[PDB]
Amino acid sequence: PAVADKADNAFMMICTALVLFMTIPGIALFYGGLIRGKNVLSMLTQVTVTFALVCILWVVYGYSLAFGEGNNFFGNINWLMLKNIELTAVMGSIYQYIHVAFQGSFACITVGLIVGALAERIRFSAVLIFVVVWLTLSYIPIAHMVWGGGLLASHGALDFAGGTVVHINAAIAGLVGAYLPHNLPMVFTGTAILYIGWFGFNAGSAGTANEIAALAFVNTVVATAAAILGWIFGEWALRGKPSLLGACSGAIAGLVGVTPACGYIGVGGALIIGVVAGLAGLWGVTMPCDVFGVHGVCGIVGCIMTGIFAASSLGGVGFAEGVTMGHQLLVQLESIAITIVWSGVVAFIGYKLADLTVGLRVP
Amino acid sequence: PAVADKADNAFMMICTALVLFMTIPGIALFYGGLIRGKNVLSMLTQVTVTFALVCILWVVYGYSLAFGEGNNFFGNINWLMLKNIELTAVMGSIYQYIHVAFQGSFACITVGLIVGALAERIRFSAVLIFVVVWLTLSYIPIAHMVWGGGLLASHGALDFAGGTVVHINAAIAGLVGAYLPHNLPMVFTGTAILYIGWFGFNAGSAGTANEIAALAFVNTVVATAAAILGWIFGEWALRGKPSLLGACSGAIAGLVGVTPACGYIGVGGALIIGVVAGLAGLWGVTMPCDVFGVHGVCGIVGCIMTGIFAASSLGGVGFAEGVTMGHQLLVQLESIAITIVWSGVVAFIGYKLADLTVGLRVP
Amino acid sequence: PAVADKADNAFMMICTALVLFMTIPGIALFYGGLIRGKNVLSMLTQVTVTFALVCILWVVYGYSLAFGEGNNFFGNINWLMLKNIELTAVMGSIYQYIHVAFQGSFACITVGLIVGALAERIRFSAVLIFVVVWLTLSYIPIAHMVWGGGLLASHGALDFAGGTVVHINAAIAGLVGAYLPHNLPMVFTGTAILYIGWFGFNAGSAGTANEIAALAFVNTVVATAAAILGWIFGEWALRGKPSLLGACSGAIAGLVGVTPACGYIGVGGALIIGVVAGLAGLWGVTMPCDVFGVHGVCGIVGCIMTGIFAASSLGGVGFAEGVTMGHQLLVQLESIAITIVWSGVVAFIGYKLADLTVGLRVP
Repeated sequence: PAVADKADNAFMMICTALVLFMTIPGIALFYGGLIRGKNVLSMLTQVTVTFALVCILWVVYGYSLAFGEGNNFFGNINWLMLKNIELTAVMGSIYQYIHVAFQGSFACITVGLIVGALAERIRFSAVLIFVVVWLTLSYIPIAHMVWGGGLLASHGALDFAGGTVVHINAAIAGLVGAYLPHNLPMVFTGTAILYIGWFGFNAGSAGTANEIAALAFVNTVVATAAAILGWIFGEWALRGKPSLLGACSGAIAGLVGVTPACGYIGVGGALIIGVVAGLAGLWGVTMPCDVFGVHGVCGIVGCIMTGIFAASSLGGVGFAEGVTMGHQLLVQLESIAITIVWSGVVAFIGYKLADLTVGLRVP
Repeated sequence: PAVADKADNAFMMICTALVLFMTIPGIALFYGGLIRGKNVLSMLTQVTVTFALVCILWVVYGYSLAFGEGNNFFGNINWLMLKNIELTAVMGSIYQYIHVAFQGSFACITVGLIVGALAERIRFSAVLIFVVVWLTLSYIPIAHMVWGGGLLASHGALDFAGGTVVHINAAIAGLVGAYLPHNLPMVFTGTAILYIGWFGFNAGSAGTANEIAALAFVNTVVATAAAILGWIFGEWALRGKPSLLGACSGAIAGLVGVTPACGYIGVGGALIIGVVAGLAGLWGVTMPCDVFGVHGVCGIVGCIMTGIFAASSLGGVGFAEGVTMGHQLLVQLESIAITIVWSGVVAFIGYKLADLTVGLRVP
Repeated sequence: PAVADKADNAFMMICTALVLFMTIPGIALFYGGLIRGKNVLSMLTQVTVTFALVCILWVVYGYSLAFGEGNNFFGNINWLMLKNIELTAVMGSIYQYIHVAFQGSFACITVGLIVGALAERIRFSAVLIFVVVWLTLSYIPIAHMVWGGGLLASHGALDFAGGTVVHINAAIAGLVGAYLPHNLPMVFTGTAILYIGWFGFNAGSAGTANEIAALAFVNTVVATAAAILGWIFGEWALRGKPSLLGACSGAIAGLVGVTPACGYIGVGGALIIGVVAGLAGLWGVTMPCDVFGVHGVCGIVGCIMTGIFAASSLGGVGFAEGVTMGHQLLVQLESIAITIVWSGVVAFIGYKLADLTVGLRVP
């Protein structure tokens, strides 16, 4: 019977603290320097309070519905308040309680990405309602489908750290919301914290301190760097000079782009994904609320590119047995489509429910 | 003969860096955004210099007097400058040098909590004198009594990470001192850093990356979140709206409240402790220098509640053999009382000694 | 055949994230609060973009030329884009991919130290050219000589974490460059981040979570603290009062001074090195661009003092067999001299090449 490895326990608990650091204060500071000064305090309050709400919903029923055994779309309710999970229960090579915390940290950053961007224009009570609906009906089922043995995973979708679950999912929610910089040193500080916490996000997704964690770690350094250069070169070409916001945006583009691919590609693939993601991101914001321009566009680019660069011939870990690059590409596309529609429909429902109960537009 | 486990060494060294992060720059930034602008530089200087002083006193004789074998109140002087501690000496499952650093990091945050709050009104030289007296005669004996096999531990007091040693101890010292916000984004940043470093503080108190570290980790996420919501709801009820300072204060209330309990309670207990701590904290600051309103009140609440929620029937790890909830509650109360009086008497002595030598009131 | 230890993998990946944190955003924030307000954005852009460039040059050929087997001055080109390094290859007790990332993080901070200081006065394109020349012809050969089995290591030079490779190397480059505070809370924040990341820098240099990592960890806490006090006392004596910039400068002086010595000396030696480094640093800045006043002076002091305090009789780990303190001192001096000249000559070449291609002085 499975025994926890202390080295993996240690690594995963530290990785969880790093992911929590991405929201508190990472994302808050990032949006904080971008949005209008008069809306900063309110946004920081919303991100903090909704972060708390997510942590609680996660432990009450979130983890159970996302990672319990159920069907292709959701888990079960046998782990309410983590009941029936023995303190010494092991999941993979770490204590299950660590997996609960690590996974909860991902739900938090996903919600932070949406709330930080929409805080300016949405009523507080309407954001709490939306978070509850969307975490429950979109984040949870998609996490289950992708990482909880659901539909997408059962079809062999490759998404190491959340191009779909986190990025495209939050990007679409923010976009439906939108449809319905005074402090650049602060934006830089938030970007830097997002970057450092992201090593916990990407490398921790291996669930162990092995060679895959090491690969994902190096690929994160490489893709982020390649994207910064890619964005900056494009900015210099289109605008005549680079800018700090451009440099920070490029870093996020590469981080988002490498998210689904990091544990599956070679360093060469990471370099190519980073450059393409940096340029696509720039193209994106050209054609806050760039809660798609970057996260959506780069998330899609990253997910598609994972279906290419995971190939052995291109330095990746290799596709599963009996899977050609063509089949994998098709599965990546179907996963992106399902995520976009699922999140969009649920977000619409969430916003509409808030709008019908308390009103969306801030009074 | 005991052998160090590298996984535990790794976890404990990273946890120590996280605790050091709580002071430098966590607490400094927290008070920095709260106190008057004209006093910020001076306060940051005092926190930095006194942090250095504590690190040195700790290695010179602090660790030895707190953790050496002595009597019920203090250790010994056989570990001056860590003499007689072989580099390869193991304490528990890690190298003793790691335990020296981890424990020293706790002395630093405790002193940071007091200095950051009083810097505005106290003379520099008077704070150095006070720190020396209080670290030596209050922090050290209380650490010894609680974690160094002294009086309180010998009576079975439950205090996982320092409700008494750190929180009530610093709260009372700050209060005796008091008796004798221009930058809210900065307060938020300090709160966020305190939060992230606190995982090292609470989970590292297990001394190993096991299921107790995992439990303390999850309980920290849960209590902090429950307290944020608790404080915010109370604020909305009493004041009509939440505020950023309220959200940050709630987070600290839950973090302080869960400190003594984190490695002993179940997640349900963490949720209850967090809510009660958030509300008590709000009540507290209602009826800087809230270096009691929160740390004192929440520290007492947390310590008392540890005597309840540690029970097996309430999802805790269970009280020691032959100990009823009633007996445990009595021991918690006696530990709180002893800490309050011990710190108060020593703080009085420290402040008076400074006042008689250089004068307390800043010139 | 060598097997990776997961505890060491975990420790080294977290230590690498901590070193990356030193540059992004550590050094950027430090210089950010020091330089003129009108130059902050541009400097943050330069540090971010050059950080990206270093990460890419490192993976493309940097790691191979620095750590591949070659001659006394450089490695080889058999590891271009990390080709021929099996994902499961082990170096020491960790996966080689982790060593690539850890070592790359050191190249980044070294370049960050120079760029952050010179950004104000140097043209963007000229800094990119200089970085490429200097990383390639100075950082790489010196890293190889000291940590890649080259000339200095072959002569028994003691430099645990980079007094020569990082500190004196960057100090001289910045000085040749120079030859050719509006936000003190921000300087403090950057200092604090540099401090916390420095535990990854120093303790991670052991390459494993053992007693040497533990020793280096404690020595870092002690030297930093001793230097803060040393600088502050000197400042109080010369200037009548301490200052925040003085406190922060002292911390960096001790951190730099203990860099080459941390894994070789006893705590007493760390205390002595910290005090001497704090005072020397103060003397230094007395007789930004203090990219020598502190890093150069303290780096030299630290390197010389490592040749003294590594001795068993003074509490150190002991010199290698057949090596007297006299011989060691001579080797330390020769290593310092070689680094100063090598970096100076290459920096001159780098700046001149930029000056002849695009012009150095910002337009």
